Amino acid sequence: EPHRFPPDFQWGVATSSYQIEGAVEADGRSPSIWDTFCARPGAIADGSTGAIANDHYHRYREDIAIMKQLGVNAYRFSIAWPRILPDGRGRVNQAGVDFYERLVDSLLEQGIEPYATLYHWDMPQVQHDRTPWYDRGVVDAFVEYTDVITRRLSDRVKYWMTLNEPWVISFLGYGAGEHAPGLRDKELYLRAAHHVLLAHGKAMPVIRANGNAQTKAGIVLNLNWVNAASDSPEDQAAARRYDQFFNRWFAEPLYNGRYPEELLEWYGRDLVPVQPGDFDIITTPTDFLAVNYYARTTVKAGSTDPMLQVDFVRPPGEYTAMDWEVYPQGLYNILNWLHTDYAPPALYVTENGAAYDDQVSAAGEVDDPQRLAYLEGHFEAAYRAIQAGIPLKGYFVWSLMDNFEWGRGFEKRFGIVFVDYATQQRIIKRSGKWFSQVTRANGLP
Amino acid sequence: EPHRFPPDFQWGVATSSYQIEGAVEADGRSPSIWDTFCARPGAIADGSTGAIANDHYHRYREDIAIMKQLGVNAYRFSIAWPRILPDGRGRVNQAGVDFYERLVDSLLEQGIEPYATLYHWDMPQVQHDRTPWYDRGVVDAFVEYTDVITRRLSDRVKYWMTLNEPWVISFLGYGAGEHAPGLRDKELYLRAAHHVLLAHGKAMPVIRANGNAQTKAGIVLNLNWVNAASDSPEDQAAARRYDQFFNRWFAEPLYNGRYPEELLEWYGRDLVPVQPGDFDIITTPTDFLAVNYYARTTVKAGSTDPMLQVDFVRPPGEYTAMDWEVYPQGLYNILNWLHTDYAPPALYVTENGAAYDDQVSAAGEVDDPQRLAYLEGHFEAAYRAIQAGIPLKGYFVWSLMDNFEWGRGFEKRFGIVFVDYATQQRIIKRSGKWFSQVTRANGLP
Ligand code: NI
Ligand code: NI
Ligand code: NI
Ligand code: NI
Repeated sequence: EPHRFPPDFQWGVATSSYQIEGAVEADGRSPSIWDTFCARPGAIADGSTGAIANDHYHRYREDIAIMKQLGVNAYRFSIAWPRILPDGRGRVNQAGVDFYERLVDSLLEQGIEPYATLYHWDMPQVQHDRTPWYDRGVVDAFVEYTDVITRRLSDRVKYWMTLNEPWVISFLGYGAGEHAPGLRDKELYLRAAHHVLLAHGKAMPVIRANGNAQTKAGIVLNLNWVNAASDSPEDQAAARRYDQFFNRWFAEPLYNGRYPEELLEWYGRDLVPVQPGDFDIITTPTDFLAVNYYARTTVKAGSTDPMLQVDFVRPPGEYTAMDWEVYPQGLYNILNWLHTDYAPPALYVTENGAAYDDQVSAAGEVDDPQRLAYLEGHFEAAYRAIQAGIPLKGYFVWSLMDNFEWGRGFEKRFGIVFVDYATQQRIIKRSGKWFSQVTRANGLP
Repeated sequence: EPHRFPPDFQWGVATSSYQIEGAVEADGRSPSIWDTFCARPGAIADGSTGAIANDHYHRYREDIAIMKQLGVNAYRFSIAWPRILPDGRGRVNQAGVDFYERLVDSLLEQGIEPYATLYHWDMPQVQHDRTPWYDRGVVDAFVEYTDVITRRLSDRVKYWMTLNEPWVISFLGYGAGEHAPGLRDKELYLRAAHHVLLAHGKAMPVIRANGNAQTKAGIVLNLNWVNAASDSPEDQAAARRYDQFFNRWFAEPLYNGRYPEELLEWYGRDLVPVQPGDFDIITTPTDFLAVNYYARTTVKAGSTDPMLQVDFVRPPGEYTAMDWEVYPQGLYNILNWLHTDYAPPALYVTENGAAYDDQVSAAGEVDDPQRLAYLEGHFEAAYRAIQAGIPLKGYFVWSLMDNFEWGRGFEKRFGIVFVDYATQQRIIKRSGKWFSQVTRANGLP
């Protein structure tokens, strides 16, 4: 049954720098906000840090060989600002730039297209000391960083992502206190959210300028399918607020030059530090929109989250180890919504995947049928989306291998490749072996 | 017959270092956590900082002369750890030590007894980067600082206070995000609360050892009178939780070696990082208990404060510009409770005062009848406490002069002396002139 994807479809896997690289003091790297945050009691559920991680800084070539086994034609990673500009600004760290040159050279040598994320949450601590995301001066700082690295890599890297998951950077970082730098303030989150958008917009012309005609760039948004727990007006309203908060807070500014009004009013409109011309910057044209999709979230009115006055409900269904509902149809729905409402020239699924408890068998294999079924359903939903004329150009599985899952530490494994953290051994999981077939087939089954 | 106080009663005024000193970069001083926190948008209501304050670092002699006008025989101030040990630990900054030597010498020369607070919220930023209050290593850091300064000043300073308002340092700093360092987490607040108590206990033997037979030391607790909004069980329980949170959380450990059990259970007892021997340390005997009293707080069951599940009610009555209820009877009730329940050998009111909108009249005077009436009622309540056999030894008005009121900035004026921040001119207010008679009469006119 030829459920084949388009002939140039990009099949990849995704990682982020602090999640896999380790080697946190190597070669002039300065501490990121995450290096500092992991020190805080209760911040990381298993008490771990990203100090070693997958040790990908040293093991990249081996990982690239794994990718060859996987059959991917694309690889999404992030570049660590602390390696490039350890003082946050000013002097370029040659050694740091050199790592990414070696990585990109190795990828292209193996026929793997590099998709580079500029910012995936690891701002140098020294830069955050000067300009936290709630401080407008952060925009120029991120742009300087973008300029340095893009000038060095634009000859080899064609696809760039500006910032990964604005909602996470702003809300979790500054609103819920769950991610670095670990603050919890509604105003700080809204300021951070606005400045992330501004940084994305100011960065785009820089990327295009340091590139060539082939250069493509966009932002990466986390989106999930949102449902109301019931038909009650309070629940419909709760769902609508959460949807505006999670899914529309960035998309509407990016495409329509406005924040969702009802949520804006509810917050207090003056808390967003919009200045004249900001929306013109924010709406700067992009080549694509990248989407990170994981789950359906079902909402009712309540007090669990005091800021939005909502509670979360779990419909009967299948759940991952992250307590996230498995809802493959949600991916189709999100792609369709973006395509009908904003009409981006191209879409990419830059992240999709699942965490389940994995064990290594006596045979030395990792049998993960739940994760495989998860991936299968979502790939199917993406295939349906393409058949419906949605311009989905690629799909990147989160993640290549198990890694530091932020506040959950190393306890939640998202990889299609298992990592034994005692020895750094990599074992391709059953889902990974299956994926090796999908990529070569292009794709299902 | 006159309501005369005891013949040796200490009448004073109080300040803190960051609130009055200014000169934040002078003579080797490093940034405190408050210098950093003032940079945060929304942190300070009027957008101000403590960079200049009352410029007391330069103007201390002038201020001391004002104290003489006021007739005080005692002065409560705090010492800045950032001046003494700018690197947080290690090298003593002799210029910093020198300011406090000159301050104390000048005070004793005028017959004013110094009452010195070791920690009034200004940890050096560099030290906080190593040991925040939630990190147990903070205890030895504070003890080192205590040791250095007590050796230099113990020959002239007899009365020492270890830490000012544990509840503020831990809850406002780490639990509500309102004070530096601006974090909002239940676990972090409880760890901080416990470590402040431990710092107090470890500090006491150091202060005693560096001193002589005259040396007296204690902690300073903020306490307010708490009332339930009604007789409903939900309201009583809410009031109980708040009382335990605000008034008993520190006092019960200090005197009985335990935290209030019901609130402890409510929080989750594992969050307090109690280790063996800690309570033996926390209960180390003190010479006195210092009390900071301002208001009556009325509580009902509610979801406004989600951590305690309480709401606040304003009974019909008189309110200051801080929106705090004026209830002088509360002061007597608090003193009586401490005296009956814990029997401290001595008590001091280390802070009591009020903020009202002040204006300078055309005649160049500040007529503040509401602040005057506030002070009169509370002084009367203190007089009643002494007649009841409570061993109240002194009363310090907050504050000598208008100053940086933390999160409210300079907009809230607590002084009995007005400060025109445009010129640094000091105008003794009417309440201050009135107080000048109380001290000299040693009781209420
Ligand atoms: Ni079919
Ligand atoms: Ni009488
Ligand atoms: Ni000077
Ligand atoms: Ni511990």
